[PDB]
Amino acid sequence: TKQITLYTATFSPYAHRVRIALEEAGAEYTTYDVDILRNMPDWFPLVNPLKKIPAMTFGGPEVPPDQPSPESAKIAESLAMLEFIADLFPDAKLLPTDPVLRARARTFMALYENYVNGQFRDVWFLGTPADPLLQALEMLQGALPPDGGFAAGEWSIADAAVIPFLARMFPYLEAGLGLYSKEDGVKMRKAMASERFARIRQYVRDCRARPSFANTWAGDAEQVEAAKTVPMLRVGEHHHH
Amino acid sequence: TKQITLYTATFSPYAHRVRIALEEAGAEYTTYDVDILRNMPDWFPLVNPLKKIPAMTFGGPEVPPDQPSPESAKIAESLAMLEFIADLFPDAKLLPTDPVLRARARTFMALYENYVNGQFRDVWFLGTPADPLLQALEMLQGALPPDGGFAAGEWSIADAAVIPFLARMFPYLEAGLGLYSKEDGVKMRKAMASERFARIRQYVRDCRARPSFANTWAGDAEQVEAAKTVPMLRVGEHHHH
Ligand SMILES: O=C(c1ccccc1)c1ccc(O)c(O)c1O
Ligand SMILES: O=C(c1ccccc1)c1ccc(O)c(O)c1O
Ligand SMILES: [Ca+2]
Repeated sequence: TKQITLYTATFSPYAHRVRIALEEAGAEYTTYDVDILRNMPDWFPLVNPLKKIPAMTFGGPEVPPDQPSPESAKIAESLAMLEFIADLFPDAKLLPTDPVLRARARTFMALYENYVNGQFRDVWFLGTPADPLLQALEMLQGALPPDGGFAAGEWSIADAAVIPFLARMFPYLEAGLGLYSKEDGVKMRKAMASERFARIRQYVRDCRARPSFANTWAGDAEQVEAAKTVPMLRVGEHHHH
Repeated sequence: TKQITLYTATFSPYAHRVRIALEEAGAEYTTYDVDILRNMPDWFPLVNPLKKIPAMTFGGPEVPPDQPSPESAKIAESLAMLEFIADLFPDAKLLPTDPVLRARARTFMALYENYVNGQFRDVWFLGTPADPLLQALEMLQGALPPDGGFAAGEWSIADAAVIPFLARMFPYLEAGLGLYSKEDGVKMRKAMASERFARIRQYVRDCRARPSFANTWAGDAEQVEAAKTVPMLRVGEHHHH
């Protein structure tokens, strides 16, 4: 029953992870937007000393979000939050019960975090070459069950971990968002439409189809607009190699 | 009844993380060293096609390590492995039971993976400036309970995640091992001996005192020797500004 507050921002795929898990848990919770990149509020370091989004407070007295309680637990780091939601809500089966299937879920999150997320970040925010990101996405795709399903078979927090970023990639490419070259945008677009990535396309579609996504997504159009506010997304700038 | 094989390498802190958890778990297991950085066996991509240490097999018929079975579960990524071992040995209490303390464990691992490991890498492999690593260590020291204890109070896999790296840092610094200058090496040794870092020195002592560390650590001088065999550590080489 203890309260849950998630501090969030529409553009943020990390915050999006946790909204999805909270929907899949059926949790009662409060979200509060934080302009973390343009105008961080002065109280925000009390909920997260690291000054990143998402931030979560857990239990303590019901306060307004801009009036955080010292008595609430402050949880940082979106993957830690997903595991926490799974622990709080075992009835929701947000992880398998079998230890091998659970390791499948954990390995998928690790593969994404360690080899994929850094490429999305560099390609989009630094304009680094696209080929290593497509390699890493082919690798991640190879970890999926071949005949359909989610990362560990049944949906789990592994899929909440990963869909926010894969679901952003297609519309951002179509909107031309990112500091990569024209040449790599075409390459990525043709690639993500090619037979080689059909499996990851089916996985995006399957995850997007769940209420947890539809209820945490502003719409492709609106998410593009939100991304367009990110300072690092310096419009009119591209890098070439 | 299910067999565990860990493919290992003495120099590897990621392999070392999983050895420590297995010792804490009371597990029955086999380790098999792989010269991954210099002469990888060709069967190796059969247990981990990412070609990385550690690798793990679980179950299947008991075969010699160098003849893996296509029937064993192949588990990759050391943090996935730590969670797997905690799932396999719940009577060993490798994580807390309380959800908030579990979240402490998960957050500390994410902080190290997300903000510290990349800095060690930068400083030791590219000899970049030492100061952002010291800040990130102070951040991580800040997450520990100030008056004593491990990351989550009781010992947990979060400690297995982190001590392989911290425990290596001190002897490598004594050895000049790494691409950083003498000057940054001095600054780092002085810093890690100053009162600023008393708490993280305590944590390393407390982790190193447990048998799980003793039984998985070849000795300070031996671990240094193994580290010299790592090409990217480029022994006798140093960068200056
Ligand atoms: O928004 C994105 C993003 C998401 C999908 C594709 C490209 C970029 C993003 C990706 C990594 C990050 O580390 C990060 O902070 C970010 O905002
Ligand atoms: O071995 C080390 C290392 C250990 C202690 C201090 C400095 C570096 C290490 C650190 C990051 C890595 O990504 C990695 O592969 C590594 O081997
Ligand atoms: Ca496969």
